[PDB]
Amino acid sequence: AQLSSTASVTVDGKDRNFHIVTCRQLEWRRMIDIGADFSGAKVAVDENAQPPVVESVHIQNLSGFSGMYSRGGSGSADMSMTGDKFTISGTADGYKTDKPGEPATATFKIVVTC
Amino acid sequence: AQLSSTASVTVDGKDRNFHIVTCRQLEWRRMIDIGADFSGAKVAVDENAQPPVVESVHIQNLSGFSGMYSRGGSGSADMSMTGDKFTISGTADGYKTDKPGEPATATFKIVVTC
Ligand code: NA
Repeated sequence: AQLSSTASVTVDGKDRNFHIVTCRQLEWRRMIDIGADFSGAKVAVDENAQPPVVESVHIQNLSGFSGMYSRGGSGSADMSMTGDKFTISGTADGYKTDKPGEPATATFKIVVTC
Repeated sequence: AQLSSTASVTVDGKDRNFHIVTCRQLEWRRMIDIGADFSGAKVAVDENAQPPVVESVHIQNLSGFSGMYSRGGSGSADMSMTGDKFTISGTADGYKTDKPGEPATATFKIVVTC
């Protein structure tokens, strides 16, 4: 997540590294897409808020977890910048791939450089 | 959604009826929680958009399916309002709980009144 267009995503202590990262500016949000639709993470950031605010986090089939966070809903997501590097950390409700019929709330940390 | 605080959720043709519905608003965003965390659906709508758009849907252990939709990418959703009644249609990616580990897409219809 130090090299450009790379990311690491940790979910309940399990990591995935990505070389596939695309950031877009869909006003007024910065959209960070890590991985693929099938397996990856999508983060929407409001960069014009001070401090910047995470509007949503969708983790899909990543480290055995899928989860969904929306600002105003259950869970949380906080962000910080280290130079170009975003860190987005929080909790998200969803389900573990092993047990899709049971609820899971996982702690996540996304480190990503566009 | 015939009467207030009710919902019907159909996933790949299999319907569940709910009398447990909670709705919340954070500025532009309307959040609709149907059922329970163990078996239910959570919807985030952006009402600032004209017309309103579905931001995300998290279906949990409902009609034998758990899965996610978020705006962007291959999976999509559409919605309309008729008076107090929301109708939301789309696809979600997740798992049929009969077959854990086998990625599955499902067509959903949510009709809900807060
Ligand atoms: Na999508």
